Amino acid sequence: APQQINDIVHRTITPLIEQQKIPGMAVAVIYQGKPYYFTWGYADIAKKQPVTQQTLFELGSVSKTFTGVLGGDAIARGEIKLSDPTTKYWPELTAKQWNGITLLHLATYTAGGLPLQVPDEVKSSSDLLRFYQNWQPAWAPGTQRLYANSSIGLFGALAVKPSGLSFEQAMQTRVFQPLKLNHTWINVPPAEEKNYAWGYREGKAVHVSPGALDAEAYGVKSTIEDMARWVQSNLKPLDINEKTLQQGIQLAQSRYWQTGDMYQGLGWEMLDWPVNPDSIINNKIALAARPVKAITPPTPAVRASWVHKTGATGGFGSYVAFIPEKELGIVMLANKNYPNPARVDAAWQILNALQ
Repeated sequence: APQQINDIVHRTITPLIEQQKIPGMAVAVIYQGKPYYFTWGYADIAKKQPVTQQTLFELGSVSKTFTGVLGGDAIARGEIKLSDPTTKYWPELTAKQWNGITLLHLATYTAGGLPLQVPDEVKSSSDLLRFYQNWQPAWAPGTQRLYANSSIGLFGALAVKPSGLSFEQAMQTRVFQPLKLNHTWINVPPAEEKNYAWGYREGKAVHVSPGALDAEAYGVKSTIEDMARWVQSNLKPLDINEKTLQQGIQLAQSRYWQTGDMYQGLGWEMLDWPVNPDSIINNKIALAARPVKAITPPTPAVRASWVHKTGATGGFGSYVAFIPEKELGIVMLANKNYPNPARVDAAWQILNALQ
């Protein structure tokens, strides 16, 4: 890397690793449309396997950015509309609380208080129907935002219904393959297991457990190289040859709702750039319910934004942020779930220095 990039990254990340006791970390900086990679420590402590540019990390809730873009691509294809009732794609969802709940509400966590987690007891398609049928909203649709796997997860599942494809096949064919993300997986193949980092929770090696709507909400594993490519694709969607994918990326960075200084996209969240970390900061909170104002109609992707998404699984902590107007971005992947504020601080320190 240019020494400036080398220096800010190492001087920021080394102390972070030390203070958070992170076993293994990979970082990519995207600078004027080129990636620079950095790696530290261990993918597998017991087997002494180092983190490399090929190591797979669990993305946790950064997976939702892929779901949002896949949804955008389905909109661009004319397969679904965000204004469509949920019941259009799930006619068995007959309970009257669903009247007025649209795909937009599911995608943006504004359906009226869908829970953070789909319960463990929910496995089958029958169990899932019963869960959503029995759910009672605290609020009218489109009044409050409550971050929820059960919300964008259902959006993901319904968005692919018209295609006839499984969610995984849709994601592979319509997003991973066109973008050449050849080492990004919803299910890690046996051939790739050599590269799959262990996550660490209280010193114990752990991988994410299967769950209902996992693929849609938190199911992606990827390398630092592919995630750099994902950030490039989201920085510069006009470089993408596939027309509906190009439009889908754009739709996912549209601003649909505002709360405080933040705007909700599809998966992606955005603030106006410039911004300081304390406002970006503003999972220690298990549940934060926030009133939202509708942006009517949605503002197309603003180039002067800090666009970002935090992710966690039991054993992993990921962070991605980019600023389109500066052609600048960062991906931080770690095999420990360490505090979100420390991620934003480090990312901002790096990006502010290169900006």
